[PDB]
Amino acid sequence: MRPSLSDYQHVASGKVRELYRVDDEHLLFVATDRISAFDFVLDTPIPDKGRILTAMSVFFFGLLTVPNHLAGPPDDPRIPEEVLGRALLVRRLDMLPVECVARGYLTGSGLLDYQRTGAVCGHVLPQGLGEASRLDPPLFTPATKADIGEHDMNVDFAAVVGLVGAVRANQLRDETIKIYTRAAAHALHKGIILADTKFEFGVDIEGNLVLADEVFTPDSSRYWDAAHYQPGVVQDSFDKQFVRNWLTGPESGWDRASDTPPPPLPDEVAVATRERYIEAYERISGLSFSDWIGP
Ligand SMILES: N#Cc1c(N)ncnc1-c1cnn(Cc2ccc(F)c(F)c2)c1
Repeated sequence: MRPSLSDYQHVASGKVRELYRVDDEHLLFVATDRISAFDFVLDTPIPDKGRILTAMSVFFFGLLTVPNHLAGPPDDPRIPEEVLGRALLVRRLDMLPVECVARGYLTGSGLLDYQRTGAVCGHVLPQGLGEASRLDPPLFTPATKADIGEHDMNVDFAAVVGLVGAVRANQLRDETIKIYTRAAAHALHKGIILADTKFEFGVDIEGNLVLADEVFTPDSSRYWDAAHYQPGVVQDSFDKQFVRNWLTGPESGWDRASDTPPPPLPDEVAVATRERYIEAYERISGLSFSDWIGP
């Protein structure tokens, strides 16, 4: 019999994830079905989103050769029935206070920083780049978390050194670019561009660097359709563009500039969005989501 979630202590919540204490050395990492758009957590959950993204993350952990925080199988008996398929048993680490970001393409705050200063996180880039420009090699563009409502703050390598030490900072940079490069090449082979990605790392008892949280999900990474990649314009979000289009379209009744909470999504948009998550997962993993564990 699986334990109840209420047997564990809630220790953290994010926009679309939760974290629980299992015992002194283990946590339960939980993905929810909530979806964020335009910095709002939407009223409408996406069915199976937590399970699909957990399946995605498990696939990528398996693809990468680096140490990670997984501490048991996806069906580990310590996982409650209620979150089965969308929760992982992980080992407790001393987390490093750095959002480790790799960018293979120039968009978002990376693009904005470049347009303002000609540089991103200390990297002075060539002139003449623009929206969705390819970056070669990929850039380590670290960030720090700010207050609850605020976006992460982009910082340079010196700031990372100041946070975790000189040798550790080099390690974070090197590993972030190495595993991004591997995952991005794999995804592109399958027809999906991973334009960028965000990791957190922790340290175990022996001082080893360990990859944590969720990895290479559409929440942690921008997924683009490679078949429609067109430098110079904003790329469609592989997973969220239906949601985005409806909210900012003539049927929502919502003004994005209002900064007021957006309305609930049409059921049809939520179902279509679920289909996009499954498509992305099955294309990248080569597996069937129908085989992924659930309640
Ligand atoms: N993963 C992991 C982990 C670990 N293996 N050992 C120690 N601490 C962490 C840990 C602590 N915070 N976070 C970020 C995070 C995740 C999920 C949430 F819901 C959330 F609010 C905040 C990760």
